[PDB]
Amino acid sequence: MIFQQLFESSSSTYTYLLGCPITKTAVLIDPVLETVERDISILNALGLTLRYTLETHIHADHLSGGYQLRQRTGCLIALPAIEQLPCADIGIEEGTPLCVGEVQIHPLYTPGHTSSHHAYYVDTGTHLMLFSGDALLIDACGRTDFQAGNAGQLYDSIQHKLFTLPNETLVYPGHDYEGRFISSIAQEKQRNPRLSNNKSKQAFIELMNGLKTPNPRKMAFAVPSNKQCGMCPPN
Amino acid sequence: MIFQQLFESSSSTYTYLLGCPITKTAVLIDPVLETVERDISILNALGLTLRYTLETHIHADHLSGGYQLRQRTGCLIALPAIEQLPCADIGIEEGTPLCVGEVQIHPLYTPGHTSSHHAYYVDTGTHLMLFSGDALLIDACGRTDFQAGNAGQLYDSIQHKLFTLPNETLVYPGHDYEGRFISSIAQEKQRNPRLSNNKSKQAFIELMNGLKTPNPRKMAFAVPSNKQCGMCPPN
Ligand SMILES: [Fe+3]
Ligand SMILES: [Fe+3]
Repeated sequence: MIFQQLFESSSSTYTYLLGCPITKTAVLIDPVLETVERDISILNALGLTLRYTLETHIHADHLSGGYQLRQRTGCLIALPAIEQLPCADIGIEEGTPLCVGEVQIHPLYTPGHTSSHHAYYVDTGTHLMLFSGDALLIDACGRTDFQAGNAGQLYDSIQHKLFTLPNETLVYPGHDYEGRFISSIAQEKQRNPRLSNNKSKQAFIELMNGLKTPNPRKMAFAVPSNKQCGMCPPN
Repeated sequence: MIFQQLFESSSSTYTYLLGCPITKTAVLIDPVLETVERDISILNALGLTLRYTLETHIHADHLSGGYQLRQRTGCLIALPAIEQLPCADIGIEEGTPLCVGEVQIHPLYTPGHTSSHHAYYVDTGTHLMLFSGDALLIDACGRTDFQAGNAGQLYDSIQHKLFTLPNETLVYPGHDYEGRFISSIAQEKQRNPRLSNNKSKQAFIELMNGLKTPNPRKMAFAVPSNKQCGMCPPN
């Protein structure tokens, strides 16, 4: 399977390109507006046709490239069904794969950063690849102080959906602010400072309430724009 | 491919189990004497026959489990041909793969931690997996203060053989002391404090000469025992 991990420096977002060599089709996971041209150039170099874009959640920190990408390529936009967004073409749910050629992408419902957040995993035959979005991050996790942030729920999602995955599962996060690209489930259970040493839910909730971070400066218009699949506002 | 990453806490070594699901045969990379029982129980639980043990180098910090494993399974011991060790069955060299069923293991000569150090890589179809031994480590690299320690040579080895692999290449290290399990070539180029920022060779050597770390406890008898494939001394 073709695989590329792409970084967007303004928002520190990872976009994941997955491609099927047999059918020459591809899906972009969490594409960013700022790097629409870069993603199209890479797809053209590899001779892949963009068949789906795929969001893990409704981002507050950047605008989704999905609207632009669908204009320029005619791909279908896929994102969580529970959001009931008219502009989306495909509604993702746990239990129903998204098939890009011979690649199967399995959603996992992981709320708590947002209420409709999904992670995705792919079996390569040797590794499970976990695109964990903002649910589990490398040595951290998604912030829970947004409106629909729910730390107790995020803890459940990580414990039940992600830490029940085998030790060698690769963790590909939605963001990183420190130059890290990859982890594994065993590594996060061993040393993630927010979840290691069988930290209890109560201790996790207190830890996550004790974080004080400036909100993403885009938050005002990114969330409504991303509810429109990345379509800019008139303002 | 069956893949497991196994930790041995006393020396902080990673042993890697690779298995062919079709022929039911396996290899262990850097098996440790203290965990021979564990490795054999795991092999049996997976219904695998151990065909080869494979060392990255002559270890100074632990005794290889290769000798005992061969006694107990009848496997063959493979290690770098340049060491010319009579107890070994197979001489490893760059350019000649080690074949375990349908799994192909490719050596890369990467001296500088020792003069015979080899890394190994495997292609899963989606990832290149780099077993880097003590050449490249996560956010560090192997110590260069042993007798055949050669910092300038290690730098060449990492730059020419490892940093030229593709970005998404997985880095499975020989050791880790901070609970990390995995990295990528892109991550290490990006943020490894010893090698990032196009750090110069002279700067890398100055840094390595400034590190002061204690010698591994077992070093006096581990190196001579591993030249006998992990057979203990009488005394
Ligand atoms: Fe987010
Ligand atoms: Fe070593």
